[PDB]
Amino acid sequence: PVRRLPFSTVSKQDLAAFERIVPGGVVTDPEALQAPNVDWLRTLRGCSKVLLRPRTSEEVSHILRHCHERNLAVNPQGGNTGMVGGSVPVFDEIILSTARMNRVLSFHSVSGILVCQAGCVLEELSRYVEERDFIMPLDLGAKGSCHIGGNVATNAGGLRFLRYGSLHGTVLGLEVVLADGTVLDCLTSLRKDNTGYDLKQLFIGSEGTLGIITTVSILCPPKPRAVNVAFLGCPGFAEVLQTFSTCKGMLGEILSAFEFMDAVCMQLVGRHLHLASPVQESPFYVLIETSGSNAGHDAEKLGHFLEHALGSGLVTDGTMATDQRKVKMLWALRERITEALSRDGYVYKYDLSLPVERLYDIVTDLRARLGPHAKHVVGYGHLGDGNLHLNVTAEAFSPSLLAALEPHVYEWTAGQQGSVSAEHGVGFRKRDVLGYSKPPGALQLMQQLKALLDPKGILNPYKTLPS
Amino acid sequence: VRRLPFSTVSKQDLAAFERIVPGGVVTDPEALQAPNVDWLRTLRGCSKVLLRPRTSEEVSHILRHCHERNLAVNPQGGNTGMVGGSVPVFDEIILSTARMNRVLSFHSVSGILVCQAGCVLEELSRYVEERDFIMPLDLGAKGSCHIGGNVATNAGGLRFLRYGSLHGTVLGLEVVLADGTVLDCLTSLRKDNTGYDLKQLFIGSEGTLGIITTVSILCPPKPRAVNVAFLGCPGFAEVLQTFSTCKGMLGEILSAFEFMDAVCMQLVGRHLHLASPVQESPFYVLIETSGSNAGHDAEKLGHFLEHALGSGLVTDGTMATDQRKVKMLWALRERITEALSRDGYVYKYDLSLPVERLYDIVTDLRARLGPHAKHVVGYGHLGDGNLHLNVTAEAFSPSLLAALEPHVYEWTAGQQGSVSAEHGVGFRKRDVLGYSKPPGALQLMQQLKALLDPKGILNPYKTLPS
Ligand SMILES: Cc1cc2nc3c(=O)[nH]c(=O)nc-3n(C[C@H](O)[C@H](O)[C@H](O)COP(=O)(O)OP(=O)(O)OC[C@H]3O[C@@H](n4cnc5c(N)ncnc54)[C@H](O)[C@@H]3O)c2cc1C
Ligand SMILES: Cc1cc2nc3c(=O)[nH]c(=O)nc-3n(C[C@H](O)[C@H](O)[C@H](O)COP(=O)(O)OP(=O)(O)OC[C@H]3O[C@@H](n4cnc5c(N)ncnc54)[C@H](O)[C@@H]3O)c2cc1C
Ligand SMILES: O=C(O)CCC(=O)C(=O)O
Ligand SMILES: O=C(O)CCC(=O)C(=O)O
Ligand SMILES: [Zn+2]
Ligand SMILES: [Zn+2]
Repeated sequence: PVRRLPFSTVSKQDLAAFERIVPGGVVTDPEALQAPNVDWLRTLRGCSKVLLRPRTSEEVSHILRHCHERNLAVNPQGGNTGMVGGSVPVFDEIILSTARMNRVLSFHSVSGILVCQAGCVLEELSRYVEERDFIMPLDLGAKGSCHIGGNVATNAGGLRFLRYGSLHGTVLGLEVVLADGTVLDCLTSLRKDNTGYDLKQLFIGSEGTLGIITTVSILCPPKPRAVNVAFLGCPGFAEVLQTFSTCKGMLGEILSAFEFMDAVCMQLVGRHLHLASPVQESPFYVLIETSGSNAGHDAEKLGHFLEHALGSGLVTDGTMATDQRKVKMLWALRERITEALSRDGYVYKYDLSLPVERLYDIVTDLRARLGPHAKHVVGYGHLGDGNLHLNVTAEAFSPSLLAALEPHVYEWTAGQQGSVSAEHGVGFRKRDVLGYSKPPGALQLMQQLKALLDPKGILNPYKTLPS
Repeated sequence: VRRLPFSTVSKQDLAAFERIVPGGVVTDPEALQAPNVDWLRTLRGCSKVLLRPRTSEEVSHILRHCHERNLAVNPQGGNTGMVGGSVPVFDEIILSTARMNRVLSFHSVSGILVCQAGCVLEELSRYVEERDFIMPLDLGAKGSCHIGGNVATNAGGLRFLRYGSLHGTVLGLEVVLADGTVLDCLTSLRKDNTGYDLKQLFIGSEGTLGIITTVSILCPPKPRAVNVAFLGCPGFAEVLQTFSTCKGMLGEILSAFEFMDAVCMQLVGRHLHLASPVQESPFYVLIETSGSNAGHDAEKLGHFLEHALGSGLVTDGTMATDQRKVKMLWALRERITEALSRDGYVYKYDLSLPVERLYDIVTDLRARLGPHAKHVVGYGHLGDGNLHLNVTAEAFSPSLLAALEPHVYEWTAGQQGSVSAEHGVGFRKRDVLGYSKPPGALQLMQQLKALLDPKGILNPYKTLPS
């Protein structure tokens, strides 16, 4: 296994220092530390003995200043919805939670620029801006728990990426506390600014190994006047791909989401969350969302799209909704697959970028390679972006299944020149599989960046660079 | 201001470069004149060596030699940069991407383009448009600028409102570092969270951290319908309401919103002989839309125009969908920078400001500088909060400089604005970044420069403070 690096340990004097620095924000009770020590999948557990909950950036600066002088390792944590073990300690790293850094600083109702603390919950930010007729540029099934700071640190993708793009584009600025407690102010709430190096980009997707994000400035799209959702059954993956092509050709700029899921996903969502399918049983399903300025025009585009899709046999059955309640009901069938999977058993999880034409091949392969040893194998996700969520469920973890899955899935993916972690990131789980997607010189430059910014390595050790 | 202690090019260095890039060592003094002068013709280097590599390996071997020999290197693209970043100050070797102009691949379904850094933007637009795709950026310099230069400066431009930043649209980069090390970040995937997004360091790094040799970029689909409305507005308040209504009524099809003042129109007419298509107005707005259903777009433009004329926001307007008339209208905006440089000496500021007060500095400068300036103009990417502010005089005046600076930079800082929205920093603005960046940021920038290029051979005297 992995060996604990020679960091110091938390003393009573350290506890008293933290009580001085964040009054009422020091949690030491072992039973209270249980939950923050366990990851979302419940397959990794740390042994942290202290949780710190600052309210302000200055408090984070002072905490890290102390940890730097004392050589104490720190595990930043947001919503703890991460999928790659990055969010919980390996040994006894201090858990630094942003839960109480949850204030909105400002919102400009013309530019649509939001500035808020890192621990603001995504769904809550959505409620805040939507009250003002804007939306967040990203959305994901974790919205109820994930923090904007976590989203920036992981460079989260999600359900509207196809329309609004990367956080590398929509984040306008960051305030970041470095490992020695230096406050880096890159919080330029401006749409455009070419005044030197774009330092904030370094912290988007860096997963807390280069600094702790404390404040975010983000560009919020305007709220669409008209939202439509279509939910369609396709008789094969080829028809899914042609449905995508036709969808881009006929809906065009109003397209805001394209998601697929297979028959097994639908069966599991029905079985564990009791959500009935609104279309005839099909081997594949597709959820399409549109967002636009003119209801009538979007309706015409969608109507012609559906007529043509059903006409050429790409879709066997379909349903449409504009009512907010029904739209949300349709979205639940896609959003809650991940929950249903973790209720089905032990989950082997893979998050892959592949050539869209070959996105589902691995699922067929694994269904054949694995026998009755897999309880289920599923594929679903952000097909428009080339992103497959591959999952295998079983009654319990097994070394034999792991040996069948790995390195086979990663070698297949490298064979397709794909990404072994499209959006979820690296963290603890994937730190040793980056060679399938990144050349050695890049990994070395990443290590040099880490050495520059955190020479003591107190921020999220054992992640998210190779050993 | 003062030359750093770099080596000098010897005869043996020339023979080495001839070995590395045979045919690509230009030493003719008359041939070196043009690459030593920046686009504005206000900076002039004294470089005696231009190298024109063809491949990434040639670049790698050149920089390896320059690192061992401590020779300064000035990367150069199309030489359309505006901040003196693209030409030597003293005797840096000019490394041109002019011959690195091949397309390597283009996926006709995903729209992913892989090309060498020296491909000219216009030529790439032609290439991908023949295949029903477009570049995610466009600028008035399209005819000369290289994709490598666009990435190195993080160019914004005329369709930024729709497709956004190169920070979002660039998918991969091959970069050659100061010691010759080839950094491969040339992925062609839309989504890849396998470590740090290293390529981001080089977008906007202006050749001080590495030389971009290959670009992978996501091309948007080519629109079925492009419309342009060129409108005359009777004041800036009405410009702002035209913008607000435009967003409410056009929405997702909007691909451009540019503005210009009256003096700009007069200067393009006077110096470029381009006639106005609408009545004389104090302000002009160019709106472009791009969509997949030409009839829906046309209906949206109709309702928008009818309401804008009806509510008095616009006085006179012309619309165009024919490609020729679209290009005619676009020329009135695209060529303002050229018309300005033909009016005399140009004091050029490129600011990000709150949109609601984007033009206030123009009126302030017109009152502050009475008859001592020839013209003060404001135009540019209003949708993105970016004002191009220019003052022309028949000749440069130290008086007029003292009136403009630091005043303009102080006003911008008072608005928490950017003193270089688009064009970057280069040589001209290296010592005015404090108006937009705090000292800790600039310090970290210097630490990254020191990590990636400890000898400082890549683009000295730029683009960090002295
Ligand atoms: C049901 C479900 C659906 C999901 N859907 C998606 C999806 O569509 N797309 C997608 O990309 N991901 C998705 N995810 C995973 C995604 O990574 C998380 O939902 C989210 O991005 C992490 O936010 P968090 O606040 O929970 O971060 P955490 O799990 O708390 O932490 C994530 C990582 O960032 C670090 N970190 C946390 N806060 C900070 C900070 N302030 N500064 C610096 N580093 C910090 C942590 O150390 C850790 O390494 C999903 C997860 C679930 C459970
Ligand atoms: C008429 C006109 C209109 C313009 N409009 C706009 C506009 O709308 N928006 C906008 O943002 N800019 C605009 N610009 C300026 C813009 O910054 C440049 O035109 C553009 O970025 C391309 O630069 P280039 O190819 O000429 O590079 P160069 O000028 O040759 O170089 C620019 C800088 O980048 C460096 N560099 C160049 N190539 C490389 C490389 N391969 N690797 C590393 N470093 C490199 C150089 O050292 C220098 O510092 C305009 C310019 C003109 C003349
Ligand atoms: O279930 C998974 O593999 C991850 C969840 C996710 O990213 C999604 O639901 O889109
Ligand atoms: O004229 C200027 O200030 C620069 C050119 C430019 O970026 C523009 O024409 O949009
Ligand atoms: Zn996902
Ligand atoms: Zn411009």
